[PDB]
Amino acid sequence: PVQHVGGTYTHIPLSPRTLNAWVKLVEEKKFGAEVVPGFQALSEGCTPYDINQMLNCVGDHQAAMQIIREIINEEAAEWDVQHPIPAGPLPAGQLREPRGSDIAGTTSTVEEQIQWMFRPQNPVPVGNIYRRWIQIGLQKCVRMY
Amino acid sequence: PVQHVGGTYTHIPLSPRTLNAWVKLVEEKKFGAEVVPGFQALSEGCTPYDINQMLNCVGDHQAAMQIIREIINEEAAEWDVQHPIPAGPLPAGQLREPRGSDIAGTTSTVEEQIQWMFRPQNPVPVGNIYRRWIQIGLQKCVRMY
Repeated sequence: PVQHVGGTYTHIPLSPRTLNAWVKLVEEKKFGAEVVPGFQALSEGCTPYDINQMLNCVGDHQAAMQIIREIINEEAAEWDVQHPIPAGPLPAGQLREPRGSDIAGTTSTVEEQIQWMFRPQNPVPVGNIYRRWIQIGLQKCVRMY
Repeated sequence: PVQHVGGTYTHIPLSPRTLNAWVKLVEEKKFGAEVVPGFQALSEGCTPYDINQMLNCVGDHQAAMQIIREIINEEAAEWDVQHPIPAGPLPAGQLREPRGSDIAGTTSTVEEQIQWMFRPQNPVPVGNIYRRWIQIGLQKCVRMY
């Protein structure tokens, strides 16, 4: 999550209580139907950095990471297909529009993620887009497990 | 739940995201299959006070609340019958053994609940015994809804 203190938006991590709650939620029936709303509530206000921490937390469930990974690449490829990258201009020292991999938090830092989410000039809610990609992945975990 | 810092055992509330997760879980299929797994998992480590915080969140489902009330009542009564307590509640100074409603958090404080759970000479798992009564209620709500 993110918090504003003196014209400065800053990262605050998910508390251990919450990460711990999510792990429990997941291990309870092993991707039971409950993980989907559970995840939507526990990831409210999150940056991609924070969602990747949530997933790292259950990473010993390799079979679900793989289902989730597959959809992330599926949705990130689609994203790139629907967000070309325009032929400049873009000024050295100025932050790129995000690609499907910046949204997933693979090629971007938490700080860049906060800059897209809260910039006044067409923010891009990268954390909320990513959550949509994970949800679909979670829904598949539930149907294939 | 309970944090152990400084040889003194202290209440740590459920994180707000945990509580919202509970609600989403409940309101997802209106007391659907998930609430029981969801309950078990998110209620881990709680005092009855916390279990009651969870319940106050979904308090506007009076119908399920009522089903839960019957159960707590059935169970709190059999607790009292199976722990006679002699004529006539003397008492003393040292904290009373829990009655059916100290377990339900009605006639007790979190400090008192933490006191039963952690005292070294015969602890009493009040949070968990109470979890057990809320699951039977929830199991009933799923059957009844």
